[PDB]
Amino acid sequence: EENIFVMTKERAETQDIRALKIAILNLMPTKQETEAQLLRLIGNTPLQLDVHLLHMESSFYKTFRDIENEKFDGLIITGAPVETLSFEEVDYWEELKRIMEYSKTNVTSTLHICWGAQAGLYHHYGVQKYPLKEKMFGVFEHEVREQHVKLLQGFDELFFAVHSRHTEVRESDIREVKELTLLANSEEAGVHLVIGQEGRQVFALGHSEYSCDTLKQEYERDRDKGLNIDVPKNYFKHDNPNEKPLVRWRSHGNLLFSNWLNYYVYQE
Amino acid sequence: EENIFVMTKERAETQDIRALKIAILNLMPTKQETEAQLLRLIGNTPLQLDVHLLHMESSFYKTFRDIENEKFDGLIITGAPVETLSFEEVDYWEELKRIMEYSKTNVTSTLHICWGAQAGLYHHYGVQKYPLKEKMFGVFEHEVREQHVKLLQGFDELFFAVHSRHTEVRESDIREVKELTLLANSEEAGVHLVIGQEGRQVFALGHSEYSCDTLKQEYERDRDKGLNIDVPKNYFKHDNPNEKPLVRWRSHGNLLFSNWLNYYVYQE
Ligand SMILES: N[C@@H](CCO)C(=O)O
Ligand SMILES: N[C@@H](CCO)C(=O)O
Repeated sequence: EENIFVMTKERAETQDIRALKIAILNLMPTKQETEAQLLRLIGNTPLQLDVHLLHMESSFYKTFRDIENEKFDGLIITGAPVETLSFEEVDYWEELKRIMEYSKTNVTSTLHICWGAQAGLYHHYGVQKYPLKEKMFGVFEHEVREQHVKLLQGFDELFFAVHSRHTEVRESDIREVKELTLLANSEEAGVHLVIGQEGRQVFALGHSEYSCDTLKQEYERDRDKGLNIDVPKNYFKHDNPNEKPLVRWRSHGNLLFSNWLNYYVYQE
Repeated sequence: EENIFVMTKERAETQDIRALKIAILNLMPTKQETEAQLLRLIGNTPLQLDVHLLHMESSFYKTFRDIENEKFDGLIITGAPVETLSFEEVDYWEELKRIMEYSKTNVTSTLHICWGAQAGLYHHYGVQKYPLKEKMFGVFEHEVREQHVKLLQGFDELFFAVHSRHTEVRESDIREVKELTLLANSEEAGVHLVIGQEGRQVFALGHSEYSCDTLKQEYERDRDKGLNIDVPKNYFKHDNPNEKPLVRWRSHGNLLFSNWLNYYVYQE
């Protein structure tokens, strides 16, 4: 043949796509570390991102009153050190309710992490949280529970994710809610990924955003306070806190945030 | 503050980057399946790709004589059903040597898969291959052996990859060669990822490109021939060949090919 065709994987043209507006509601004690972790994970996209930092009304950080008349493509509500309290006892609960209500109409997709996810599940869907006898603490194997869901694109069928919490939501309580879909659970750790209203809410009860040493630092922090805390599970080789942490969860941390931004925050 | 700054993750502008020239040398028996697997994995890049299909000189497919006076950014040399033979006994060995010599000067980065990797290791670096008593056959855990190497960017420290072979190269034989670096090995399966001359060659002795059912089909193919073949390891739940294959390796299949294209095939 005189003319032999080549197969061309076309250039992914994303340069004329509008920059996405993302807000981060930072509720974590380690404000710096949490922000840094999230900014790096949010970097996993070819699209341009305008990232607005928020915190509770209780100089880069804004409050809800500054954005209440605006719309966002994405919002991240982080975890918080308040899990043992009833939701209504948390000092900023009324303000958070305002933000969560706002997210329904003014945010395309809200990602909720750990307690933020518990708060969202409770406020939107009435899902209760329950105390654990000991901390769920370590890196755990999870299984994909739904095929063909964009949030899970490129995921292995079995993958690892960190959990760090003295409370839980229960699978049966998620299952009974029509508007929720369980995406990933762990035989040991329980519920991890849940989607609400086709992606209007994304709930991650585990800590996929944790970097290498986060569980180590939590372990040492608690140990030093005189708390009775076991070594994080599947994290130190031979359960030796002096060894380098084994990182089994970063690839799916990246995939979670990348798929969220590309398939849920962005809408064509 | 009157003006609150936002943090902007800049748009990744790749639209003005030249389309990369990739050639695939297809030596596999399952020509269609292998090509399809590779085309999908090569899709993991925002860059445009011009993919030229090659096969041995023994209507999309070209031969070496068509491209001998051209340069490529990337070349993939697949596996082949010839592993029990001494390299020089393979019918097209002299022609493959010509292609491998050509790759040194005319190809920025060549990725070699399974036997192709054995052939490349042998021709370029004198690394011998050795028979196994039984097929290395299944999905195996691997550990990252180098930090800060671009081919392994975003990899978990422990990750899974399929192997399917009745022969091996040995780690000690790779170790003694200065121009080679072991990137990933498996306690059970042995050598998987190796880099030659800072990325001029990439060797993948396992089969990261395998899709869901490939090991299943190989198992049934061999079984039907009357061969004595054990179930692929860590692949069927309860080692039951009727169960759906568990896919633990796709995420790092994607990462391997994505990092190869983005950091080795492409050069700024
Ligand atoms: N579990 C975290 C709180 C956020 O989940 C900690 O121990 O600091
Ligand atoms: N192991 C493959 C050959 C390519 O490695 C097979 O059994 O068909």
